[PDB]
Amino acid sequence: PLGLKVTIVGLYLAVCVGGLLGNCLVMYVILRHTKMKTATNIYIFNLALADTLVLLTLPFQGTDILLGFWPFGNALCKTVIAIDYYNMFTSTFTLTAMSVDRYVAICHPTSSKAQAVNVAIWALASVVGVPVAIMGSAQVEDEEIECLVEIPTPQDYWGPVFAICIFLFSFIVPVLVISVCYSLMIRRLRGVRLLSGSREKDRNLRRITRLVLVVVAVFVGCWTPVQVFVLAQGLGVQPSSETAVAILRFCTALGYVNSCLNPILYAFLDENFKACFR
Amino acid sequence: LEDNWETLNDNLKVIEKADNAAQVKDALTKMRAAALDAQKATPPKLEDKSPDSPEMKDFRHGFDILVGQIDDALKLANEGKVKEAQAAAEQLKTTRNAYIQKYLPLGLKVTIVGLYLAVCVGGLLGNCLVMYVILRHTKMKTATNIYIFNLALADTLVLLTLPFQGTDILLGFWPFGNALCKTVIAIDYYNMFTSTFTLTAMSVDRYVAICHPIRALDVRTSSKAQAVNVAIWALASVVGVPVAIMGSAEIECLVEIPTPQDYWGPVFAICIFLFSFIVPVLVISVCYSLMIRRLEKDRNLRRITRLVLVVVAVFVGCWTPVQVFVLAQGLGVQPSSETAVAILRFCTALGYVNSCLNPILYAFLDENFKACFRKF
Ligand SMILES: O=C(NCCCN1CCC2(CC1)OCc1ccccc12)[C@H]1CCCN1Cc1ccccc1
Ligand SMILES: O=C(NCCCN1CCC2(CC1)OCc1ccccc12)[C@H]1CCCN1Cc1ccccc1
Ligand SMILES: CCCCCCCC/C=C\CCCCCCCC(=O)O
Repeated sequence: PLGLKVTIVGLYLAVCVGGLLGNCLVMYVILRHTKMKTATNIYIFNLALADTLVLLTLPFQGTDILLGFWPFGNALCKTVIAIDYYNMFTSTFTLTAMSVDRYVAICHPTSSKAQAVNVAIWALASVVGVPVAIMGSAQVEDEEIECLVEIPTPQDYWGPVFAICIFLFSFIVPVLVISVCYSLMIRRLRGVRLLSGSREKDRNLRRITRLVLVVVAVFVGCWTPVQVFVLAQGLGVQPSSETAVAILRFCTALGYVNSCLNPILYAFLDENFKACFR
Repeated sequence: LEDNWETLNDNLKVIEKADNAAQVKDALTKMRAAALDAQKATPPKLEDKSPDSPEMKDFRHGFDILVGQIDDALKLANEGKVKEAQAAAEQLKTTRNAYIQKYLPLGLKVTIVGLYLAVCVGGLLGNCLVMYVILRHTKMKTATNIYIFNLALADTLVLLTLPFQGTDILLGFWPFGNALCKTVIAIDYYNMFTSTFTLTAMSVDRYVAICHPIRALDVRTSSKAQAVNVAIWALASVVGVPVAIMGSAEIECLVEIPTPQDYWGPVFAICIFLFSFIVPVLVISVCYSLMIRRLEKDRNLRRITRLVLVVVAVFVGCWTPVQVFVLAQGLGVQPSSETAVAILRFCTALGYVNSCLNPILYAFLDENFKACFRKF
């Protein structure tokens, strides 16, 4: 309703301000402040960059929720939709990369290469990003103009097709790989007390590995409700009650909250980052 | 006690290996003090019994008779008859195997295995029969039946493992190696997750039919239900494959918890509990609850809805005891009595009985299925 969406928007504004502050701060620290351009941080940079982009759209999406329509035209409609998908894909793919990086460190004890991967990650993402941007538009159909992605005819076929594919390749499979990485660490680590190197430097590996795992946990936690719902919507399951809509609005919000959460996680679970703040 | 037990073995083998009376008299000494420090201890098997219960009292008695022979063996050694003191060691090894060993059944596990064999045969027959009927026999590929197909498929896989698990129970170890160990563990988890997730999907499907009778026709196409099954096996693998990797194989088939176990134990224990069982069931509850408030031949809708609910009920009924126990095991609560183990073995069995139950439910509560089973 009128007051419950004000809640949603106020929530966005909060996420927006804190998010940009946090992520921009992170990007700065890694970029110029210090030579802490490590494999993991270059991937973290990639996450912050993505979060930044999507955070910039909350002000726009926020007004659409209030007005009940899209008053920014087509150009910005396509722009927003692209980012939204770019966000999801670059996030998971980057997390996966970070996970493999971790596993390599643990079992096989450069930033340039991590930088290369980020490129490949944005290259893969665009395979869905650009296409969706083209398909997306703001179409005054009946009653109201609105921003959305157009599903080809018949929708009863392509709906499920894109619904399933995007579910698997944007979320499940990446998460699946991530699981394998950590599972393999587990079997490797067993029997490794202060082993595989020297005491002084091991805690970092453990601490940096612990970091990557929490970020993944937190991400998966924030975007799973939305992923399933969106999946269901693709199959034709549509919400038609105030409560249904509300829950959806909040789970969509809950996902966007993930963007501003990362910086705080780095602050609490990463010594180096914890130092550059205060 | 497991410590003292080995302190007795090494000092029992040092005896008849010795070439000096001093090594014997010394070994018998070490061996004696251990029998006393082990007589006071308590075996795991009887950590739930009183210090004066027959089972417990007759465990400290085994250590009396034993110690008595170690005292005797020492008199021979002191009297100078050192050679026939070694002879007394072969006499001890006997006392060790008969009285105290068992404290570290045959016919009740035969029951368990025979139970598996029964569930296995009937299960496969029932489910395979179901998959056939839906697959080829008829164009009864409805949204609900495509989900039922998914359940049967899962039941089929897990049913195939009962023959294998059944022998492990008999032999008391896993004789099939690692490859099959990993394979079996995966299925077992795949089963649990695929089952609940499918039931949830079926429940939502039902709710949609009840509340959206207009848009359900286009929505509850089998093609879409087919797509869901794919997503269900995709979600399941997020735990299935990882567990397969962690799983491996006296020697036994089990999943390895990372160090420290006192932390990760509860972590996986709680997460698997919530996401494999509770949350799915929670959603299901919402679906029916919403039907309640909302509520030609709608008899089908009612009958098909009634069906889904019974299948859920029966499933939850069969897997709740195990879910809680397994949850408790994750928190460190371990069974250490014959009764404890037995109850666990049967509750684990009870779960596997659920696999063969479904086909019968369809036969009794579904007209269409009830008709084709008459054919065969
Ligand atoms: O709907 C809107 N916002 C919410 C978008 C939420 N997104 C949906 C897409 C997202 C991530 C979360 O869903 C799961 C998933 C898996 C893989 C990639 C991307 C996704 C409308 C109304 C307001 C502005 N407008 C933006 C928009 C329009 C059409 C399509 C997307 C966004
Ligand atoms: O232990 C065994 N069988 C019983 C397996 C019972 N499982 C335990 C796990 C299960 C499902 C039921 O319970 C809770 C739960 C929550 C979520 C998913 C799956 C589960 C051993 C002994 C001999 C055969 N062998 C098979 C096996 C070994 C290790 C792991 C699984 C199976
Ligand atoms: C979260 C920040 C909230 C900002 C509130 C936005 C206020 C918008 C008020 C009036 C906009 C009306 C737009 C009508 C234009 C319709 C035609 C068109 O958009 O091309």
